[PDB]
Amino acid sequence: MKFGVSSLVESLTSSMEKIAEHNFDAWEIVCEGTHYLSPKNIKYLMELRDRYEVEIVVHAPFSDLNPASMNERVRKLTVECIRDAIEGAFELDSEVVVVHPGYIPELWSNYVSEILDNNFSTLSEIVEIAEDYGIKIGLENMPNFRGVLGITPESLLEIVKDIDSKNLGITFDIGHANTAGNPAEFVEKLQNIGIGIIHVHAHDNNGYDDEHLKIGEGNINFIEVLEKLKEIGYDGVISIENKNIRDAVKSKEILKEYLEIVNEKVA
Amino acid sequence: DMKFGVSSLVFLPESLTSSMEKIAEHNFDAWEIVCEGTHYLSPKNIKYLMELRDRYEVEIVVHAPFSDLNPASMNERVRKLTVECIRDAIEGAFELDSEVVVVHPGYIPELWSNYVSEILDNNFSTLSEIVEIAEDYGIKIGLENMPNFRGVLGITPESLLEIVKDIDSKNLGITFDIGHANTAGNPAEFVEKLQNIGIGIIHVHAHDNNGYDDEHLKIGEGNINFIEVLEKLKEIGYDGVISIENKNIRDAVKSKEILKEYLEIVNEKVA
Ligand SMILES: [Mn+2]
Ligand SMILES: [Mn+2]
Ligand SMILES: [Mn+2]
Ligand SMILES: [Mn+2]
Repeated sequence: MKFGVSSLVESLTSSMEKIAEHNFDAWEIVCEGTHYLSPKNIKYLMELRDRYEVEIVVHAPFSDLNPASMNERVRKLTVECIRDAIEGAFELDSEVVVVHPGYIPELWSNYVSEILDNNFSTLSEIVEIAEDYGIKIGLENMPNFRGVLGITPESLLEIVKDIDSKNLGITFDIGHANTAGNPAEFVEKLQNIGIGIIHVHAHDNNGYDDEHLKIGEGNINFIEVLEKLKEIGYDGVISIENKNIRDAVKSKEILKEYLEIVNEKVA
Repeated sequence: DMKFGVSSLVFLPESLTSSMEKIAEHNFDAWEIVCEGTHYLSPKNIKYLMELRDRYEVEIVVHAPFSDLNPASMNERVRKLTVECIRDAIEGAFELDSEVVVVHPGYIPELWSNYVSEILDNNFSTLSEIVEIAEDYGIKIGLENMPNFRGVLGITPESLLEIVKDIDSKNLGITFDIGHANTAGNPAEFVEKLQNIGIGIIHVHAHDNNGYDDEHLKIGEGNINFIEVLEKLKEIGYDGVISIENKNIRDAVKSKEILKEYLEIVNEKVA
């Protein structure tokens, strides 16, 4: 069990050496904007992971991309952008790439079934690329918002369909799980999809909006959630997603305190 | 005088053939072809429409693709694909002898909530590129006001102005969507303000709702006062098409009769 930060906290050099001066076991680089996995950023990150020693997880680009689009060119562009992230991950010796499910476009709200086919198509094409590069894709459960796919474990199954691959699993977002139901009841079901939970996002909210609050500032029972993870022997990374560095560091300590309280129970 | 039209989506996602043969037997002055899915302006579709536009003496307006595209995107490739797709529509329009291509304002994604100014700049760049393409083809862009939805641009006239900025072009005006306006305010009061952007109102979408969702009901089923809207459109001398956007033909056809009836009444107000 290792703790990380999403660089989502702004430019890269501006955010990186400031994160590095703390004690996070892993960095989650989100492949967007100025943090994009360009050659320059790969080389910069490659040298940073040598001065220090940390694990890297990469978050694929997601913004203004729809894996589930009826527009074929939008789908093709989505695989192309996610290919950049997988390649960077490969170069970075990273082993996990986080990917978002798509959404139902307004024009095609009555054709949810065929929208799901689209997302499946794109995801297969992407998992195929992950297989070439020995990279695992963690499909991420989404916050409860109108039109978005993969809110529920059941809807995640409908995108995953019959994909049988040692390279497809789940990124468990605890915060998103709270907008849809009880975050502890997601663990069993998500672990039963593909290779199961291979990455975790940690943040808090009040069960309605994706607020990304500091741990404790919402109503998620994290103690209970850590229990379900320790139950399934989750050795991966718990990555923190907050609005600023200090809240993330406060989240770090608080969650490492709950891990203390968890492990002593097994006596 | 104002012409009445129907949008091709009253039949999406049917073939363009079945859609239009079904549309053809009703008596619309214009057809609005939305350049999406099976109705996309492909060589086969453009050639079919040309033949069909020679049998029926009708006017064609085209709606550019909008869906899953974002002209305001931080992602340059998404931005570029958006112009490529709109280029297709402008090119199809030109071959179809259309005067007007309808175009959508962009969207602010959650990730870039704190980049509004930069996002509008993006939408301005896209528009510039698209207007320039339009100028080469003798095509007019009708930038469409949007429904009242978090993150979407061009809901109000002043947000539309933030996309247009200083573009000085005989080829940029507004597509006035009445139903969208109703989700944001009084539809009749949009007319004056939209008429002041670029070359003014060059196309109109007519459909009804109860003031919150883009329901696309048939005229009368919501709470829009269409006499007022038509009254204000008359005052500005609007003589373009009024395009009905409904979910089915029967709604579209009855909307046509009700609006024609309302326009008759507006002419009586001139006493
Ligand atoms: Mn995510
Ligand atoms: Mn989130
Ligand atoms: Mn439209
Ligand atoms: Mn609409």
